[PDB]
Amino acid sequence: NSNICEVCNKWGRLFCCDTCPRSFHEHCHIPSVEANKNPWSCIFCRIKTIQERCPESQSGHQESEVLMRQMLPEEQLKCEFLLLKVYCDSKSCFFASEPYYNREGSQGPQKPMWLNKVKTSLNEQMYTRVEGFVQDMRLIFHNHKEFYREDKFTRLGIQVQDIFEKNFRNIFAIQETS
Ligand SMILES: [Zn+2]
Ligand SMILES: [Zn+2]
Ligand SMILES: [Zn+2]
Repeated sequence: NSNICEVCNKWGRLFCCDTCPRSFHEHCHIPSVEANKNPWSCIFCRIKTIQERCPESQSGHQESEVLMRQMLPEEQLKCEFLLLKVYCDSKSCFFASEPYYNREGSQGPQKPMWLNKVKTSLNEQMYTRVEGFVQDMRLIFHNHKEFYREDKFTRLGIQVQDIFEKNFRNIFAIQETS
C-alpha cells in the first residue's frame, strides 16, 4: 500500500485498501473509513465494481437524465466519489470550510455553500436526487465568481469547478460532445 493519503497526500494514521494499493486518513475517505470490515475496499474499488458488474453503465448519458436520478445506493456512492475527487485537489482548501464575506464593493451570496456542508448533507442522506448534490456543488463556485468579481482570485473557482465538471462527466458517463 501507498504510505501517503490518496486525498491530501500526507502521511499519518492511514487505513489501507485491501483490493488496491491506496491508503486514507479516516475522514479523508468518503464515506469515513468504516469501523470494522475485513477485508475493506476503498471508494475507488467500489466504483470500479459497479462498472464491472454493468459494463453498459459506461455508455453515454444525458446530463438531464442523470440529474433526475433518485439517490439510491449506487448514485449516493457516485456522488460521494465525485465529492472526494474534488477534495483530492489541493485547491479545495479554499472551498472546504464555511466562508465569510467582507470585501469593499461586494456583497456576500444569498446562499453560502462549502464542501464540508455538502459532505455532511451526503452523510445525513439530505439529497433525494443527484440534482440536489450537483446544484450545491455548482453553487460553491458560482458564489465565488460572483463575490470576487475582477479579482484574480476568481480563477480559483474556475479551476476547482473544472475538476468537478471533468469528474462529473467521467463518473456519471456523460455523453461526450464538442
Ligand atoms: Zn488525508
Ligand atoms: Zn481500493
Ligand atoms: Zn448490466
